[PDB]
Amino acid sequence: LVHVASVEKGRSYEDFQKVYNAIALKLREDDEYDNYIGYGPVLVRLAWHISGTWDKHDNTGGSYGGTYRFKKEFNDPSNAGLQNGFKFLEPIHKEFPWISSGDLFSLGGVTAVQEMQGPKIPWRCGRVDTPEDTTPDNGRLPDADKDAGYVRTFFQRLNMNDREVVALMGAHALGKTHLKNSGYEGGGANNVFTNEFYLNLLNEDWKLEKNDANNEQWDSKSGYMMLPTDYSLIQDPKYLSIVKEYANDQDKFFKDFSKAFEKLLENGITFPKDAPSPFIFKTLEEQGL
Ligand code: HEM
Ligand SMILES: CCN(CC)c1nc(N)c2ccccc2n1
Repeated sequence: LVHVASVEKGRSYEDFQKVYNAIALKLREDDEYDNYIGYGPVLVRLAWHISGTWDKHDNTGGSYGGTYRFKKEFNDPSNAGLQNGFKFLEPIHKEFPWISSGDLFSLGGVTAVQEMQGPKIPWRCGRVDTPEDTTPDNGRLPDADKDAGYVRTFFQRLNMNDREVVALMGAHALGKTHLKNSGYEGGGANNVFTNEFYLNLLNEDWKLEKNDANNEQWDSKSGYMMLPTDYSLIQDPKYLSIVKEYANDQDKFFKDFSKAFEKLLENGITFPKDAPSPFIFKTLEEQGL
């Protein structure tokens, strides 16, 4: 099972930069979503969830096939809330129908991170929509009510190491949890990509308690929250070291996140040797737009 990258016929970097810019402009415009968080964080979560179904043991799942567009995956309970990102991207797809679904979903995440002032994330085209029977079954995305051992083991399936895991979890600087989606509770929210996840972990005073849905989470006096899997990153001694590093080095966190996130979005894809180099898209700000 090989998924070969195939460039959308006749398309080049400028075509994709146009897609990037349409997403970026809509992000800027549709500013009231989720109490003024905007759609950035849900697009990041979407890109992660379309990718996180991958299994290195058989090369099934991952971003390549655009299979989130199919009912079984769209309705995965782990994907609750992500319908909002799909709806956001729908008109973008209508504007640029030549882009594959996996390319759009993954590009949405890249665009969101960069527009939220995160690192540049190189991105490659050529994901190809595959048929409904290639849709992975539900249950491949991780549970939040678990400990460090679970996190470490889970991410081995995505070929992620301890540093990659801690870097990718820093995306939890973004957005918030919603009781109706996940059974987790928290009013704190943010739409600027920073290393604040690590700084909160280390600096807040956390108390484990049951929330209003009877699920355990870690809550601070300030009103912030951590999932059990978030908090595991300071419970485990190896994870803790890396949390400290990223709390103390914004640039290292940005570089490590960029590499891990591109890897996440590329897992399962075979790029021919004559494939284009990864594209680094300019932000709207860099374009004077
Ligand atoms: C152990 C791994 C992870 C677990 C258990 C987990 C769990 C969760 C949960 C329960 C939520 C709240 C969903 C909602 O209630 O709306 C959430 C939100 C989010 N997650 Fe994760 N996550 C994990 C890893 C990641 C990764 C690797 C990324 C991306 C690199 C990511 C990005 C996000 C973002 C940006 C949000 C906020 C979305 C919003 O505000 O709508 N997560 N995650
Ligand atoms: C770093 C604190 N925030 C954002 C204010 C936060 N913390 C989290 N632990 C978190 C977990 C899942 C989704 C969003 C999240 N956001």
